[PDB]
Amino acid sequence: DPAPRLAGPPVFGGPGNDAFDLAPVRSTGREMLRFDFPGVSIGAAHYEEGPTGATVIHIPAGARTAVDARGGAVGLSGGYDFNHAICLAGGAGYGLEAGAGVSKALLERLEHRTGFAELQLVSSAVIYDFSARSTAVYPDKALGRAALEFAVPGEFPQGRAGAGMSASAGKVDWDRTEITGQGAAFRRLGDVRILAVVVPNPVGVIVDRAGTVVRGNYDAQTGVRRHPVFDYQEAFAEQVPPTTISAIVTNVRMSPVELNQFAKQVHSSMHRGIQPFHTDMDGDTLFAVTTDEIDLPTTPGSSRGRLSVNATALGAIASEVMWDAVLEAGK
Amino acid sequence: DPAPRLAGPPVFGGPGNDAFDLAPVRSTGREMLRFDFPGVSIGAAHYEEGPTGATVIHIPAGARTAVDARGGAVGLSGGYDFNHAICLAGGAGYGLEAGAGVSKALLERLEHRTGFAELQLVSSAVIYDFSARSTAVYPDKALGRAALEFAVPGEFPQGRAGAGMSASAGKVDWDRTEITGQGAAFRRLGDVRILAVVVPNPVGVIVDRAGTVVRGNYDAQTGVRRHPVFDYQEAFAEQVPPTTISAIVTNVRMSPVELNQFAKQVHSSMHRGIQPFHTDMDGDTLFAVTTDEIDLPTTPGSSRGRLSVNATALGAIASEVMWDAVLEAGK
Amino acid sequence: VDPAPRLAGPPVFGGPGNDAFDLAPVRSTGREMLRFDFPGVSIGAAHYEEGPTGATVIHIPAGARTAVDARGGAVGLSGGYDFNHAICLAGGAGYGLEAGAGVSKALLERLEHRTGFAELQLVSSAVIYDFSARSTAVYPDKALGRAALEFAVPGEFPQGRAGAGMSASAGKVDWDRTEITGQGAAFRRLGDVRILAVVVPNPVGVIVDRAGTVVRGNYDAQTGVRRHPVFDYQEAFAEQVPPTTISAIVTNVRMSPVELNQFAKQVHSSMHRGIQPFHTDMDGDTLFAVTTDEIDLPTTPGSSRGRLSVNATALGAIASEVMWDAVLEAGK
Amino acid sequence: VDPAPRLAGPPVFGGPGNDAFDLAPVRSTGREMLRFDFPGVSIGAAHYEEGPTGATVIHIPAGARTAVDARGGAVGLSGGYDFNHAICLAGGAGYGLEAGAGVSKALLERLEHRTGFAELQLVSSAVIYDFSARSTAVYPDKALGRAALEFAVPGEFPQGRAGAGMSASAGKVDWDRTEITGQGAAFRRLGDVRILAVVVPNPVGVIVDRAGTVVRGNYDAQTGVRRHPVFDYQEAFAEQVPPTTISAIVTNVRMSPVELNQFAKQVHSSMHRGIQPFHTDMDGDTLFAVTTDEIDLPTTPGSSRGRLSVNATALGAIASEVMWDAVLEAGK
Repeated sequence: DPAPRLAGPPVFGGPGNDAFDLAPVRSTGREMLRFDFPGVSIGAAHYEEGPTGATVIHIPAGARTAVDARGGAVGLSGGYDFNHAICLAGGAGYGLEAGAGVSKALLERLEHRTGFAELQLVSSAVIYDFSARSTAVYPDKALGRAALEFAVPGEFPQGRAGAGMSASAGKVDWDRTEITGQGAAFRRLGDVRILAVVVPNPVGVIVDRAGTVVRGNYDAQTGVRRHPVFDYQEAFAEQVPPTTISAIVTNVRMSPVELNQFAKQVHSSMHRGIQPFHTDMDGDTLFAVTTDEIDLPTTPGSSRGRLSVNATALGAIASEVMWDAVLEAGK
Repeated sequence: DPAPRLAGPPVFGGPGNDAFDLAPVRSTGREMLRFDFPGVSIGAAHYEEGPTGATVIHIPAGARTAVDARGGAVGLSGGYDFNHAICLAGGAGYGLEAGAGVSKALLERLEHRTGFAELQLVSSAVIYDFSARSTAVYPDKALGRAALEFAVPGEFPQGRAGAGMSASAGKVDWDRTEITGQGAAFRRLGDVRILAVVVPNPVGVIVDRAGTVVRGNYDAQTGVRRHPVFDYQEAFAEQVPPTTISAIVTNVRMSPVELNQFAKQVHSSMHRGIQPFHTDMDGDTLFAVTTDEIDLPTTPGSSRGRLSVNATALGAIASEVMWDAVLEAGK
Repeated sequence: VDPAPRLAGPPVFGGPGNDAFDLAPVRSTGREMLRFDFPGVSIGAAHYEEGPTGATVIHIPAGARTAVDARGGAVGLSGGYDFNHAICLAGGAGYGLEAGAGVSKALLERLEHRTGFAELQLVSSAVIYDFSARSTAVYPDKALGRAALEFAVPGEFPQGRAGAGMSASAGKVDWDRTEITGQGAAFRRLGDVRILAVVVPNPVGVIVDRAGTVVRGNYDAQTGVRRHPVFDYQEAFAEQVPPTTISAIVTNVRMSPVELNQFAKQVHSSMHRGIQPFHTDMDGDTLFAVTTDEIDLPTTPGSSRGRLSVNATALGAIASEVMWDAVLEAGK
Repeated sequence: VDPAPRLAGPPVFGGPGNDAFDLAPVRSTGREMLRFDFPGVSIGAAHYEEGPTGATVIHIPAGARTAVDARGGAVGLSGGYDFNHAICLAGGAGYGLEAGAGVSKALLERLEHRTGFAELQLVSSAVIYDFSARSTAVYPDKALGRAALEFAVPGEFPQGRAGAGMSASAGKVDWDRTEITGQGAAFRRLGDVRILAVVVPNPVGVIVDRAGTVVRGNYDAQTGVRRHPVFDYQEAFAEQVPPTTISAIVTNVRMSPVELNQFAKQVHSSMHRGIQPFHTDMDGDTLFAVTTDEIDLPTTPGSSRGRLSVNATALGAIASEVMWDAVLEAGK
């Protein structure tokens, strides 16, 4: 399948933010996805000195959100039920600082108004990306501000860009871990729009629709990637005894209850493309965001079935958009 | 692939429990799985008049449990963190009564002692199985008692047995829904034992490791099963605008936190074999149970990797046992 | 005058079970009947004298949106649905969840055994452990839940030793100081806003009045008075470490699922005023907040008494007082 | 004598922001210093006079197991980790979560920028909305969190208008009746058992003493007294419907994750005694329960004061009293 991108051995010892004169770089990745979703903008910035970065989804009007912080090792700030931005970043818990840069910028744009109903709400989540490089540089307040300032409608930089700079997969053993990236995908169906954004830094591996392992757990001794379960099961036989952060953004009106269950459904669906997933070693966090523009019909019928047009249906479609995004990240 | 088992059109109008002289039947299914797991017994009973039934996992010593009630339409009783039995049943919420039959029987065996530390704890979960038949008979207290009385070590009746009598899959449209069953699978690795039991009554369909839809959403007009997303996406393009209950039982000691995250991981993994899953229309509930007999090593290394022997590893292995069980249920 | 003691006495933790008796449900009348005006809500309470133990059922045939706040560490809950035709509160620990099955079956029969989704009859049940307060193993069974439903009437509630409250008790630092409580209810109408509180306090803690006086539980027969448990706990630590309550709040005010859920949490927390300690590992405290969705609040929350005075929080504060009154009726 | 009023005054909801000022952190001293003996725990409090607003940091360099009970409807939380090297409490609403980033960065520097898993420095942060209580938009920023950490010392806590409590306020039925609170702490030692409570009450509700008297918040300048909010709420309903608190409890007693989580819930609920209403939709109430894992309780829970007297519930009841004392210090 694809050529290996082995991350290589941990190097710990390296310089931190203050050691450098750090210039934000607008991330372009390997290619740009273009899409049509008015009211949603995306910016991505990185420090070459990491390499590490942040990716910001800006919805200036604000949008209702559900968070499904399903992993065992989550790094989350805010996790609000209504957001003006979502900030995804490297740097482990230190990278939550990037969201502060976004928040301050939005406060300035609001002319420092502070009424309850005009608080600018930014939710942030992070990946641990320090094993995939040899510095301690992290996404700081300045980098989050830059990613917001770089945000534009209808573009997403695929691959090694923003939060995906140093994302990696397949962590049974660090000698077999491979660099991933970030990914996005978009579908429009009638008036319905669905955007998926993902930064897969899994303990598990990326798996395609045929069941092929396409990124992570690559053994240079064999030239082949293995599903982790094969390693795990042999490890048990031998010895006993002897994070992915993501967002799904849509324009379909969903109640708080529908939106929450939609988040759970889409998030669980990602165990198709990332295996294992939702593990104690992962901090998997999905944000489900709706711009509340399009009604679903009051009854769920169509020529395709009596129960074919509802939030579960939307969840199933969004799950496919998200798998496409995961595969873009691993490409 | 497999021959269709279409459930056929809803028939509502039918007789309930009191209309019959109801005799419990010991369920044998299509075949018996045999396995070696001392301290775990399984019983299954049904009423032919439904057809509907209950399946009971009895662990007389009691075992630590985590519950992951992830679906939007859950029918759960007890949901305790320590159980002497798990009762899975048809009959929608009415079938929770079967667990009372189990509980009373266990109280009688305890000679009606009622100290806090000898309370007999039964957690129960249910599927809605009324659309797959033409009666209102449900698993009652007598049926739960019978399933417990029928419990034996090391046997599980596959297929149309116990709670699986009238389980069905693929509910975009009732004309395409197919009867499933219940299923189990077992693996032993070194001293580690993992038993998976499942009663798939999903809105979604059963999918095999190649990605083939093997049960549910069968169209008699074409002779072919479809993944629901194909129906959903065309329904949206047209109109906008114009439950699985399961248990994983193991003998590996896990702390409450490990056991809870293990439950979440294994449950999410089932979105590989059941698609969609964890939907608002489903009451998906997984019980993760440990008999707390075997330690994992204090450090997680083996020849297969530095991070290869831990609870996440066990979760990945258990996820495969569960997929095997789902495929047995759909066979 | 301090209330007279109602010590439960020393627990044996067992005795004869249900089938040792020819169990006839008794309609519970308690010590007094509360009467109130809330069409669409009926309450029935039944007991077995042979326990003594019982069940109390709230029946809302329209069905009503519900939030559950299962806050305690030792909860016994069935269903816990976000929409219910009945709530069943019972003794008998986990065994007493069976009473709810009796309610469910009876409701299925009233529905002529129809089983379409819209027709499924939804009963949520919660239990207290009441076996220390008596010397039998009798529990609320399917027949007792059915009886409690059949006895249900609008506008009445039997206070005291009635239904689920038959063998409820408080103050469990030591069983020698535990006292029988009861069940309790209170009701307020503000114009057409209606709030009903029902409670079955079986706390590890004690019942406390609005002055901060301990009024039920932790009665020391050697002193003739009730102290707050914390006095015992702090003395215990100095010595040895040297150097359930089930409840419902029912209202007719429309609240969204989000509002109703937070209203449940607020009202439930408020009960740590009248029950102390509360929400402990030893307790299975469960509150059901139910709205019959009859009355909207104004779109904006202002009044002469303030800019933020008419909203679900406000309703929660009022409901919290109704619930404290119900707790005090249970302890009376 | 009833306490003198400390009305916050009418809110403008905006003003100059951080960069309009040359902001120098000030070490907060408050009205009084609490002194106590708990090695391994340091507290620092810093403010900007230009807000006025501040941050209070609890630093536990060993790291400590933590349970978070984010019970309010309007929570502002970062991290919420089950193991923490620091807890940062701040004003500035969601913007003030930035102070925790300053703590985290400073701790990374102390660790010589090591980034192995075992070395990750974990800071959980929570905030109050304190913008109604002043006419600026200044918030606790990265520099202020750093300063609060640098000012942290063992065995001291500045009571009153200090750190996160600079512009905390209570009683928000109407802003004309809202009063400045402060932050508060209390400490108890029972032998070698140690319990520290820290609280920053910014409630929608009011502070209530052990007699049931409202002592801070909802002061009506037309009457000269404070009433419980429920009086306003019930009058508001009759008229118009005609027919955050952030806190930490730190102990040295070993509790398992399950015990510690239920202990957090218990102690948090107990605060509805001293803050009423509490846990409302309008509030972002968040409690951190932290154990330094130094002392085991006995294996069995007996003492002369009862068979169930020495356990995590008992500790929770004692800790609940320490926390009420801290709330009253904040309101004093």
